[PDB]
Amino acid sequence: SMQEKIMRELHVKPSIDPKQEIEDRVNFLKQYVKKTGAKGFVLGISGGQDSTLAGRLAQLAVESIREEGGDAQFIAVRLPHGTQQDEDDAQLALKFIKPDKSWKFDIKSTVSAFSDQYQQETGDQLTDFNKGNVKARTRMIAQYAIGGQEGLLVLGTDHAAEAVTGFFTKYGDGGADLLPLTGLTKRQGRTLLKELGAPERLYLKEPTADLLDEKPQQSDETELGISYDEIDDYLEGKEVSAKVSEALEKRYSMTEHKRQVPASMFDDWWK
Amino acid sequence: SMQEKIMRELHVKPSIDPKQEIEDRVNFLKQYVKKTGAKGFVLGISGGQDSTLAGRLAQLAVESIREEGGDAQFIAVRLPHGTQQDEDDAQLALKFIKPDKSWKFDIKSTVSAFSDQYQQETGDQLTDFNKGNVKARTRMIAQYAIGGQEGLLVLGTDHAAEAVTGFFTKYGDGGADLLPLTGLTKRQGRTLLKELGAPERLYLKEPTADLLDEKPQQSDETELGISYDEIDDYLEGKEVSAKVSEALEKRYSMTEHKRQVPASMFDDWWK
Ligand SMILES: Nc1ncnc2c1ncn2[C@@H]1O[C@H](COP(=O)(O)OC(O)C2=CCCN([C@@H]3O[C@H](COP(=O)(O)OP(=O)(O)OC[C@H]4O[C@@H](n5cnc6c(N)ncnc65)[C@H](O)[C@@H]4O)[C@@H](O)[C@H]3O)C2)[C@@H](O)[C@H]1O
Ligand SMILES: Nc1ncnc2c1ncn2[C@@H]1O[C@H](COP(=O)(O)O[C@@H](O)C2=CCCN([C@@H]3O[C@H](COP(=O)(O)OP(=O)(O)OC[C@H]4O[C@@H](n5cnc6c(N)ncnc65)[C@H](O)[C@@H]4O)[C@@H](O)[C@H]3O)C2)[C@@H](O)[C@H]1O
Ligand SMILES: [Mg+2]
Ligand SMILES: [Mg+2]
Ligand SMILES: [Mg+2]
Ligand SMILES: [Mg+2]
Ligand SMILES: [Mg+2]
Repeated sequence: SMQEKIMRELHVKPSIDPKQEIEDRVNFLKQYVKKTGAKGFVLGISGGQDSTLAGRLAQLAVESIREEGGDAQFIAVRLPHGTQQDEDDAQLALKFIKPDKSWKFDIKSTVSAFSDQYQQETGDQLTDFNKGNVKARTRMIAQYAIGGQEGLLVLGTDHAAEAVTGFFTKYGDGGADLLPLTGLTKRQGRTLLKELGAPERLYLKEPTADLLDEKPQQSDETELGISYDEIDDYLEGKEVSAKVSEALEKRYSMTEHKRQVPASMFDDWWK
Repeated sequence: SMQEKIMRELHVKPSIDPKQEIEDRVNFLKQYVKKTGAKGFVLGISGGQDSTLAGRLAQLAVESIREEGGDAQFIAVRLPHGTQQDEDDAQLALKFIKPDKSWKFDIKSTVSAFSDQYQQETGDQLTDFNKGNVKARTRMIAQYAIGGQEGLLVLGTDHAAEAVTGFFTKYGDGGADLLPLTGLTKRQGRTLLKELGAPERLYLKEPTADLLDEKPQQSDETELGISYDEIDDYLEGKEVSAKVSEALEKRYSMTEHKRQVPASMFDDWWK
């Protein structure tokens, strides 16, 4: 079925061993640093589940490298746009991750400069939606600037429950160097956080991209019209209602471009 | 040999028919955009060879779509950082391209806001090299904002002679939706642009990324330490010095991450 195909392509298991998943994903981070001579990692810590998980895995990886006599560091970075309404949760995430370094970059003045220039040049105010994608891409710029200045790789938090819907900004939070969470469903990420001892508030809250000025903290499920339990059931190979398979297979097909390098005439996937 | 592998991976031909390259690449643009249902294309026009070529191909594609009774448009956009020293060549490129629409977005206030915030937040001056990548990524943001507002796809200008060296900013000018120039060597692209009727001032224009404040208009060759005709010889399967081949093969491996989606543990290309 298409469901089986999507599961295979997104690397999803129906059942996991959380300890082994953690080992595999920390080992990946370590191996990628060994092979490339990298100095460590940078990651935006939002106060949401995914960045909490990826941040703790990163911290464990750099600690393990150092325990082996090597050199590595992790910079966690707060990236509010002005006042972030769930700053408290982001601080709690930092308290749990216990990163080597905890930095901050408020993206609002950059986003405002851009938005104001856009109207000055075109006569048009950006739509809230398009401004939201400017925010996500500005966060990419901020992380790549810290990584470039400090000699580090940019982690991304994409996982299977965002990949299937294409629920990320292309060259925004989609723009990263390496991905410790690939293949995990949303529920599976919660299981890994539990194994790691995370505070439950960080995985009980609603997932949100929090990109819109007019609809702040909008839940992903509100935007998508599909819940993470539906997504996860699909991705874990459960026998789900036909409405879920219809919705997800359409979104997956429509967003393939986000999961491929830019298309050329030599590629066949898009035809 | 590794040369054969790279030539194949980058879709390079040893010999081309310039007129049919033009036909094929225009047709790619037509076929792709129609598949997506997008209204057309946006592209940053720097004055340089690659964007002049890709821009003219785009304009031909949209004109062909309209000739067959469809709807399509091309927005060419100037993206200076303040005063661009070779603005005159960019204006000449626009004159040659004859784009449907001609827009401008000056990135300087955005880049200055970012840079000033970086120093405020970190206590660290953003360095010229890292600021240059901020400029390239701000250009990406600008093109995606126009594209999102106007319903267009973002063209990229990557070609084999930049691809092999990774001579583009990751998620800057590398960030695009589709690539009409894939597989062309530098001199092959020049042949297309000449066949399209461009003046020598455009098709023999010295390549530059022009990203640095301390070294404006630096030529690519100054930065790379190798010239485009050596790169082109390698890519086209000619004999080159051990000097050239060792250097290009090492750089190709070191920059594979720029030619792949973000790495996960399920990928092996980095090993
Ligand atoms: N004024 C304009 N007006 C309108 N439009 C335009 C203008 N200017 C440009 N345009 C448009 O843009 C295109 C492109 O123009 P073009 O061809 O002239 O530009 C160019 O030539 C051009 C464009 C931009 C840049 N360049 C060069 O690239 C290098 C960047 O590498 P780099 O400086 O080192 O920076 P990077 O961020 O790309 O890569 C390093 C980062 O990568 C990650 N990393 C590293 N190793 C690694 C790994 N092993 N695994 C995983 N990740 C890893 C880390 O995060 C790390 O920090 C450095 O050498 C630069 O000088 C070139 C044109 O065709 C136009 O369309
Ligand atoms: N406050 C913070 N502090 C610190 N760190 C962070 C913060 N916030 C986030 N972070 C960090 O970021 C990550 C991610 O966080 P996360 O998981 O909560 O965010 C999120 O959930 C999140 C983040 C960003 C976005 N979302 C959603 O994606 C959609 C994007 O619109 P979209 O319309 O899908 O926009 P797009 O540009 O991504 O895609 C459209 C463009 O694609 C092109 N195109 C289209 N068709 C097509 C084709 N067939 N072929 C080729 N190209 C094609 C065209 O150019 C077209 O314009 C839209 O629905 C958005 O709401 C979600 C976190 O984990 C953190 O690491
Ligand atoms: Mg997320
Ligand atoms: Mg979130
Ligand atoms: Mg170029
Ligand atoms: Mg300092
Ligand atoms: Mg140039």
